[PDB]
Order: sequence, then structure tokens, then C-alpha cells
Amino acid sequence: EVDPTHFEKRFLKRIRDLGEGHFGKVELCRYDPEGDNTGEQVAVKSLKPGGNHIADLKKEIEILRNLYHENIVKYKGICTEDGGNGIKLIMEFLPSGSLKEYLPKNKNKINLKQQLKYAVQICKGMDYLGSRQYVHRDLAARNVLVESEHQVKIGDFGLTKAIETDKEYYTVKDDRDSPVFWYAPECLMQSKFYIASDVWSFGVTLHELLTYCDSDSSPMALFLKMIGPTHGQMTVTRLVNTLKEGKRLPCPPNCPDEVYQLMRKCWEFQPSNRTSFQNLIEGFEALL
Ligand SMILES: Cc1[nH]nc2[nH]c(=O)cc([C@H]3CC[C@H](NC(=O)[C@@H]4CC4(F)F)CC3)c12
Repeated sequence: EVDPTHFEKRFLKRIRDLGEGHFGKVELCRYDPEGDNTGEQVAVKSLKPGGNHIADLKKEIEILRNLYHENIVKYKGICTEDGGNGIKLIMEFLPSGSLKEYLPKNKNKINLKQQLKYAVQICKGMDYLGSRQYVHRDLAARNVLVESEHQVKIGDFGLTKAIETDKEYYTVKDDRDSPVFWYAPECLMQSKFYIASDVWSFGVTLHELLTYCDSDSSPMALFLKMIGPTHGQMTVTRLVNTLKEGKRLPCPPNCPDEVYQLMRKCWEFQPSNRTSFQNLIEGFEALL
């Protein structure tokens, strides 16, 4: 009898691209064994043509296989290489896509109440992750998927890493294409990643969410307005120095102050003096 978490390459047919990075990409595929365009749609993550990167995909697969939560995207299966070494990650396709693509088109349908509900839902997926001894390192609006207008999910686990029991953080080596405008100062300075660093990133993600992922008011474009548009190599050190001074992203327009103070609490300098995902749920719930 057949394994349902096993997708043969021959039946996996590409439709379009959904996203890519400097290492791997995610496509839309129909798994169509019958060969009649009736099969189920899926998100297929794979590597671009990388010895060190096949290791990373296997880890990601094995992390995502064992996460079971309403607000985390669902592992469907794997597709193996015919020789052995290569591999693909098969996930559920959510056709409304990331918040980045969704919010600009559905501003009429989505109001402050609904944005705060998404926010709660992101904190619940993130607290499940954290409690399973994992640090995400990549929480942006672009990795939050829309299941429906009442449901979002964390849809990417590319940079997700185990924190050891003894240690209280993870130290990264390959920081080369990091999302710097989403990062806490310890990530920028010591290359260190605490659960509290994911909370930093949530605050920025929450900023994007509250501005309907308008490019013109995005974390990059507002940080680059503050520090300087054209500093090249010195961008990241100049970012670290404005955060040291106490400069943070401004209140989104039509965001009430009480929401903004929950956002501000995400962005305290020291990881230990920073709010928790549980505390954030209770603050959002009280507003709703
Ligand atoms: C997983 C998934 N299920 N359903 C989807 N519907 C969508 O519209 C888009 C996506 C993903 C969202 C995350 C993106 N992640 C990357 O680009 C990272 C750099 C990389 F590794 F490619 C990929 C596309 C969907």
C-alpha cells in the first residue's frame, strides 16, 4: 500500500512561481497522477542549482513535518530525487497568498478589528513554535499566508532553527542575505537569535499589517528614509546606531495609540526586557 506523503516527480507539474530567494524557490504545482488536470494544487519548495543548502532543506522539512497548528501551514509531503540526494518540500496551496499580496487588494474587506485578529493568530503560531524550542528568524508579512479572510498562517520555515536546552539563543554563521530591517539589535550585532528576537520581528510584521503592506511605507523604505537611502555596505551599521539612539518606526496612520504601545514593547533594545507572545495575545484580546 502507498504512502500519501510521497509525491512522484513525474506527476508534479509546474503552473507558476509563488516566491524565491538567494538559494531556493517555491512554485505552484498540480500533483496530477491521473493526467487530466483534475489533481490537487500544492506549494512545492525546492533548491536552485549547493551541498550546504540540501542540509538546510532537509532540516526545514523535518521541522515543518512535526508542527501541527491552525496558524501554521500544513506539511503535505516530500518528493525525493531518483538517485537519492536531491529533494522537494510539498505544502498546502493557499490561493489568497501572502499578506504582502493580499492586503493591497482587500483593504475594503479588512479593518482594524480583523488586523488585530490576524495579529493574535500570528502570535499563537509563533508561541507554539517557541514552546517547541524553535527560533524562526524570518517573520515578515511576506511569510504570513491567508487561508481565508478570518484565518492567517505562518507559511515559511526557511531560516527556522532549534535553540538548545542549555543555551538561550542560536548563533548564525551564514547571515549573508538576512532581512535586516526586520531584525532585533542582537541579531544585527552579535548574530544571536533569541525567542525575544522573533517578538522584535513580529512588531515590524504588525507594522506592515497595519499599513496594508504598502511598499511606500514598508520597513525598508521608512528605515531608508530615516538613516539614508544610499550608504551601501554601511546601511546595517547605520541601522544599528539609530536603534541605539531610540529611533523606531512611526505609528501607522489610523493605528490607535494603544495598539502602537504593544508594537513599541516589541522593540525594546535588550531581549530580556521585551514583551512575550502570550502577553501580546492578552493585550490584543482586551482591545477586541
Ligand atoms: C507555502 C504556501 N502555501 N500556499 C501559498 N500561496 C502563496 O501564494 C505563497 C506561498 C509561499 C509563501 C512563502 C514564500 N517563501 C519564499 O519566497 C522563501 C524565499 C523562499 F525560500 F523561496 C514562498 C511562497 C504559499
